[PDB]
Amino acid sequence: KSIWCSPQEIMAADGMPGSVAGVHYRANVQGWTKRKKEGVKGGKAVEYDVMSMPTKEREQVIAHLGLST
DNA sequence: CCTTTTCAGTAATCTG
DNA sequence: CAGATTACTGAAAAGG
Repeated sequence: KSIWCSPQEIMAADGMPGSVAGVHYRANVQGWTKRKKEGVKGGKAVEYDVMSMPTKEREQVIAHLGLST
């Protein structure tokens, strides 16, 4: 299985830069997987695999998301 | 390592 | 249908 989120959801997670572009930073540098969205205008909108973010970061996102078990 | 600004394309949306 | 606009991000650069 896997999960995906929009930069605004991740950038809002602790441990994350805190800026839409900041996310793209680690994204290309770390090589985050990305699901290209479509229903969103511009079509440039793409989510990133939270299951691919640093283990520590995942907890920030999973906790920011409130998923966990 | 992070922050912020500008640039550009298309995508969907709205009307007569 | 036709024309037109707005709206949405992504990308890069520079500096502390």
